[PDB]
Amino acid sequence: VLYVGSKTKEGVVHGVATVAEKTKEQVTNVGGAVVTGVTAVAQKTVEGAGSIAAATGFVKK
Amino acid sequence: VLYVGSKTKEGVVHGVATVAEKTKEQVTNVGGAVVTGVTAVAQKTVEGAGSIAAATGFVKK
Amino acid sequence: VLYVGSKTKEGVVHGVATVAEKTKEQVTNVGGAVVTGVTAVAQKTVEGAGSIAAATGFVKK
Amino acid sequence: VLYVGSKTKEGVVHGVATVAEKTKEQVTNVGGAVVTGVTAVAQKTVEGAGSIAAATGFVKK
Amino acid sequence: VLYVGSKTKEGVVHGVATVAEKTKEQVTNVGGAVVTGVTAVAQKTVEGAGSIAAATGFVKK
Amino acid sequence: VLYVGSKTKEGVVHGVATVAEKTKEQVTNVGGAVVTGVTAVAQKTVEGAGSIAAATGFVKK
Ligand SMILES: CNc1ccc(-c2nc3ccc(O)cc3s2)cc1
Ligand SMILES: CNc1ccc(-c2nc3ccc(O)cc3s2)cc1
Repeated sequence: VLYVGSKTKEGVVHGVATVAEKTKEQVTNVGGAVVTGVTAVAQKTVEGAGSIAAATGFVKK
Repeated sequence: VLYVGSKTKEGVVHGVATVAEKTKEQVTNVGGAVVTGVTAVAQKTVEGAGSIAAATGFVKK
Repeated sequence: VLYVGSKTKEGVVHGVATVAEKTKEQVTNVGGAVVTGVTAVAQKTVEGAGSIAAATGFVKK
Repeated sequence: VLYVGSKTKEGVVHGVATVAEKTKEQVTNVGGAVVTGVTAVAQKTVEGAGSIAAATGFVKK
Repeated sequence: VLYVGSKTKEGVVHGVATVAEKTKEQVTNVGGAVVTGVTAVAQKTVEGAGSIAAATGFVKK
Repeated sequence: VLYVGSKTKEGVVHGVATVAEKTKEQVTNVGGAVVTGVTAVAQKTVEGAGSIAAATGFVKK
């Protein structure tokens, strides 16, 4: 009943240096799902299902 | 009943330096889902399902 | 009953330097969904489903 | 007698991403020379003495 | 007599990502020479003495 | 007499990622020479004395 947050950090990314020399990149998706190339990403959920880089499947019923 | 937030951080990205030399990039999607190239992204949800870079599937019923 | 926020940050992006030298970029979508090239994006939801870069599927019923 | 330059590069800087978060910077020079903070600099000399960031001395005769 | 340069590179810097989080920087020079903080610098000399970041001395005669 | 350079590289720096978290930096020079903090530097000399980060001495005569 006296919660005290201070200087806290949650789902935090900082201080990222990145060099990506690539002569070629290619995704050839044929009918499917694909996720590629996530970098320096931060989420924070409450009462929820939190996905960052999901390759979810073809739901059939 | 005396919640105190201070200097808190949640779903936070900061201080990102990025160099991307690429002679070619290509996504050849044929009928499918694709997500590519997410960088320095921040979310924060409450009472919700939070996805960042999802490749969700073809819902069929 | 005495909530106190101060200097808080939520879904925040700051201090991003980005160089992207690319001789060619190409998305050849044929009938599908595609999301590409998200950079320095910030969201904040309450009582809602928050997606950032979703490749959602062809809902059929 | 048939010199051929092509796509050459000399004294060249390119593709530099830089983030500099600093809460304080200070140079307190008292009577002296100082050089600070050179970034992404390019020179090219011919028949000459080329200095980039020199702290040269008090010439006395 | 048939010199052929092609795609050559000389004194070249490229593709540098740098993050510098510093709570304090300070140079307290008292009567002397100082050089600090050179980053991503490129020179090219011909028939000359080339210095990049010299701390040269007090010439006396 | 048929010199052929091609795709050569000389005094070349490339593809450098650097993160420098420092709570304090300080140079307290009292009457002397100092060189500090050289990063990603490239030189190329011909018929000359080439110094990069010299701490040269007090020439007296
Ligand atoms: C399950 N994760 C979760 C996170 C956070 C919470 C709550 N945060 C607050 C803030 C103020 C207030 O008057 C009521 C509430 S309830 C509840 C659940
Ligand atoms: C000692 N380092 C050195 C480097 C280079 C050279 C020369 N480069 C060229 C280019 C063209 C030309 O007609 C004459 C010359 S001489 C000489 C000496």
